[PDB]
Amino acid sequence: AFAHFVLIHTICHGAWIWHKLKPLLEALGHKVTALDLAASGVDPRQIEEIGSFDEYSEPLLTFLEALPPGEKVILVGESCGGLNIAIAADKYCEKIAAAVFHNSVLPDTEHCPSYVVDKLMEVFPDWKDTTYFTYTKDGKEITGLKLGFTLLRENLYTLCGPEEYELAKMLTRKGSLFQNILAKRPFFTKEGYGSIKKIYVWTDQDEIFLPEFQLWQIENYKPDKVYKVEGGDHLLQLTKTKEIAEILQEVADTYN
Amino acid sequence: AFAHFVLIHTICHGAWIWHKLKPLLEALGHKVTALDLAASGVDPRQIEEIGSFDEYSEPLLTFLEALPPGEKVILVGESCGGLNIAIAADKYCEKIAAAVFHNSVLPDTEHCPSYVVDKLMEVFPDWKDTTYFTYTKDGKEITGLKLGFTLLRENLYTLCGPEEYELAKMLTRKGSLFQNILAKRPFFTKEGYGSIKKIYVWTDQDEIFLPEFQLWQIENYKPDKVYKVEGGDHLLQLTKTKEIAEILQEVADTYN
Repeated sequence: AFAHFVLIHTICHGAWIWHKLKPLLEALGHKVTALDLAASGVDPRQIEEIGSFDEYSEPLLTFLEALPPGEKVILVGESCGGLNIAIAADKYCEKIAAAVFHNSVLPDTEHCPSYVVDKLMEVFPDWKDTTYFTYTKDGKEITGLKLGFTLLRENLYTLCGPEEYELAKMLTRKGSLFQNILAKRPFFTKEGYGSIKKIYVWTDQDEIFLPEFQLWQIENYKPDKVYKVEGGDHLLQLTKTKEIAEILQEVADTYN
Repeated sequence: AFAHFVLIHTICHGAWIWHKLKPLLEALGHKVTALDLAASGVDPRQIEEIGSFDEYSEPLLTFLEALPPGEKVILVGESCGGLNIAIAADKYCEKIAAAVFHNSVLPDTEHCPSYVVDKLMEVFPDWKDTTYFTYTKDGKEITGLKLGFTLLRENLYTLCGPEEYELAKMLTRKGSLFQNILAKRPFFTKEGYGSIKKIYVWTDQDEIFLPEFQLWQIENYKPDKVYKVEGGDHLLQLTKTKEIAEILQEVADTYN
């Protein structure tokens, strides 16, 4: 079967991280949308203009809003992308056929929206050469960050080719986790985000979203289907594109 | 010998078009800078804010200005990049060891700054699915354009892989030739832009900067050294990276 995949990137990144997966998925007959979230990729906004994960999630929300009644899509988020998914699912669940998590965070409904973000910081406390800053928005102080080049090379693009790593050093922009804001945000609902089929995809070779964390996430919130890719790194859509596409196909054939 | 290469991209593009060449050049021991010109790549400005090719060229100019006395670089421009080179050469020639033109426009000093741009439009009049618009800046009406996806696929990324073409559809932004502005701009000087060693690199397989035009350019303004790559397409830094790097090395060994 054919499906409409909406590929959601993580912070400090853009749609470009899907430059390989997108064409391959279409080569399978699928409709693929790769969105740029606020102040990400070639989006004209700057991070200082964003005041929350919800605002940051704007593009995805508007994309969904524009879908004609009856059309369902499959959201695919990577790393911090799972949060964008939960935010949208609580506003457009009828439109989501399923949601795939690609080495991503898996929020739940029993805890605050920052729960898994906080846990990640516990397992991966040292972001190496990453630098931070602070700006103010809507009376809240936000911690902005720009991913360190060494961190990218060693923990994110570990097994990626130099030509791919190069793109990261030329395209990654200032971003934010909006962690303190998430802490005060309303819990994701069980009726919306809770009702959607969730497929968790990961590799125990991820140098940042370490096994302890990802395994911790599966036990905390039991996914509907778990797929464990063998090998690769954090960026499986680059190091294991073919495999990922194989799974997405299986998902398209299972959920609609 | 080792050199500091400053890779200049063409309009509607960004530094990302050098994501392959850059790392390879360093693998050779060279210092490589890949700049994002105004409203290009992840530059925060929008084209409507730019009013001329000179403003558009800002980043390059500032990069040169920041070089400490005695440091020389080799400018490498592609396609419309040659214009950015002439603009800088008339302001920092002492700092330029040489300038390589990569399937680029070759401005001269006997004609107006738009001369070769106008000639290109004669040889390549149909930009297919490219769309245009107009905005006003400093009392001048400027014709903006966004490169058509078919044009990119068929004439620019002809032999490039789908994964590379994908990047273009996700990264190319609104741009402009500033052609009408160039027409009224002062002629490039013979003392500055004229004095610099110019190396012209091209392939007769370029589907947009056709042979008739490129050959026309070499006869019009005799380059110091001509290199004809066999095969590939317009984007030789993607289709013939290794070769290009071989030439750049030879250039670094010849000019300083």
